[PDB]
Amino acid sequence: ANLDIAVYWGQNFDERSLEATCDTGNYAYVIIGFLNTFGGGQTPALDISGHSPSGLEPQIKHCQSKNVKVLLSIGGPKGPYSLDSRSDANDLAVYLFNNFLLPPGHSENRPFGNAVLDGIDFHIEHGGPSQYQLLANILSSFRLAGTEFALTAAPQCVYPDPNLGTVINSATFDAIWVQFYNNPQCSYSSGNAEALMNAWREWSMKARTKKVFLGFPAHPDAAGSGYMPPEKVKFHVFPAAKKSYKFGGIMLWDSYWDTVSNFSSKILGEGW
Repeated sequence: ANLDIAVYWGQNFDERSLEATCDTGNYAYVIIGFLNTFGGGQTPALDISGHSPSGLEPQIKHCQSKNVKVLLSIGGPKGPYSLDSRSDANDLAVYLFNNFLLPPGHSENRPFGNAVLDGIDFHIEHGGPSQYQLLANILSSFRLAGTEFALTAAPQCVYPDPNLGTVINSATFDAIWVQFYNNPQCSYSSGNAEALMNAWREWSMKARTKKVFLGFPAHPDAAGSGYMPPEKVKFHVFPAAKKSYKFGGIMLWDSYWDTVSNFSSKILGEGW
């Protein structure tokens, strides 16, 4: 099928390194997670499971030299993040732009050193719409001013998504990876993909984006529910998902678990 696979990285101190992840050759996008503290009077902080942020500079550059796009994900499954005021949204946009999306400015400092990331992933899991639209408006404005980067989003599988639905409706995202997991109403279950197929059909028809990816857990321990073996993804989902002009590929939660299960290796034949 010549499949693009996006994977989340950064969820365990003991995981395969960012550079070894890129060297597998299995992934088109690596999404580092997460900037999970911001808003409501806090300064921004990363929780990337104890990995050294400065130590990532050369690994990110290596990934990019092998044509792997590297994004930073904001929010995440847990964290004291919120964006309730217009001032929060402006502050966070300006911070992401200066520290991750532009070349170095020689005096204030950056998390990942002189690395320049390929975009920002909105993994907003609570708070509601809030000012996320304003945040996306401002980042989009920067994109139009010369800084070339992607904006992506990771909604849950019920359409419309309660946290990002209105932002997705603005068409601002270049790609979206729907999490087809942790909700039995819209993900695989019982050897019964009916709920999954119906949600895919809605998302692929209604989401205002050029590319929609299907997000799956890489291993049964990786999510509470929704694990679908790779043979069944290939046999059941691909023939239908390929009838869609919006089909982008799949996303896997997450690198740590994919190392263990070799899920991506199986989906691709072997992926070397």
